[PDB]
Amino acid sequence: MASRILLNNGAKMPILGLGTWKSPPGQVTEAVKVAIDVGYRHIDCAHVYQNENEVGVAIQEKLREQVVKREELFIVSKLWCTYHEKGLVKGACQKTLSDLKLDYLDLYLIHWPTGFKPGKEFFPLDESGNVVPSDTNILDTWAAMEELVDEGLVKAIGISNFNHLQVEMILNKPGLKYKPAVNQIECHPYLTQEKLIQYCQSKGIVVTAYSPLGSPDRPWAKPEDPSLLEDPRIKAIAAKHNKTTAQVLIRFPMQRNLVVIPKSVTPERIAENFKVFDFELSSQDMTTLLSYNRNWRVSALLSCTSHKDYPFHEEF
Ligand SMILES: NC(=O)c1ccc[n+]([C@@H]2O[C@H](COP(=O)([O-])OP(=O)(O)OC[C@H]3O[C@@H](n4cnc5c(N)ncnc54)[C@H](OP(=O)(O)O)[C@@H]3O)[C@@H](O)[C@H]2O)c1
Repeated sequence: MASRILLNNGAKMPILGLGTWKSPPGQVTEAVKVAIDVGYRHIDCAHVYQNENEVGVAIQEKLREQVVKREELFIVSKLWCTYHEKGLVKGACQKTLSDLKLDYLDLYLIHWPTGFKPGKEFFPLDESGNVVPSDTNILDTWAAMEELVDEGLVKAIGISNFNHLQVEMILNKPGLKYKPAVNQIECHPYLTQEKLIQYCQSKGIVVTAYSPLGSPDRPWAKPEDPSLLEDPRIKAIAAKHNKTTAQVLIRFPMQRNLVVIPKSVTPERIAENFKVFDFELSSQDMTTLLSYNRNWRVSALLSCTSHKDYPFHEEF
């Protein structure tokens, strides 16, 4: 198991990163410091997580302590939906760079394919509860992202929550300058993503698996929802390998040549989640975990099902 994967920009990306969505501002600085101490070299961030300043403080402390050099870190962030207008993309990136206290990002993603009306509200809604769209499209927003690479603000650009038709639109864009490096998508045993992974990997696009533990802290969880960490079938596979259910869920995508970004703010779990290079799931284990697929998404952007660019009407 190589600890990094080669991107189509020539850079290497660590296959394990720390997620930061729902990491409260007062706890994320310690989380990132512990992660870097433990050995994490990849942090997944976003403007919309409202904690990038605190992530920046942690990275800076570790650079000053000389625990790591900047070139050893792989820092990812994402353009929020209210900044898809071509003229707003650079300013949004630079706000992220300022909060993170960085000269550049290793990777900058279009967070969702759906552009929203600009403003301070992250989700500008109509009276029916549906998001108010912006007059934007995927290709124009991509062109603006490419300019960030040209000016050296980011080393790579990619996408998140794009379906294969949306990826294909970018790959076929007239005058394309940079292919997406990464498509970051929800992926775990209940949403195995076989067709989209096959597609992306066939095009040389690296897939990052988000919510690998099933996002048990998501604010909208309902009692009827299935729970990966509580699934006795996955607990049994963990028992067999003398590992935790979380460790099995992290190793699973690694063996599919995916990058994976489990989130924690608990120091003990941050350390536990990194101890996944000392075992291997069997061929049968992988087939078994894949068989648990039930097309179940924790992250379905339900306020946007009538948006022109809603990604999840398509099969994949
Ligand atoms: N591109 C996108 O649209 C998108 C969408 C969703 C997520 N993401 C990214 O992917 C990351 C991961 O997804 P996620 O945050 O939804 O959820 P996740 O990583 O699947 O699960 C996080 C939850 O699991 C708990 N946990 C972590 N390690 C554990 C362990 N070893 N044992 C027991 N519980 C454990 C955490 O608790 P504590 O933190 O309290 O320890 C938290 O409640 C995000 O943080 C974000 O960076 C991106």
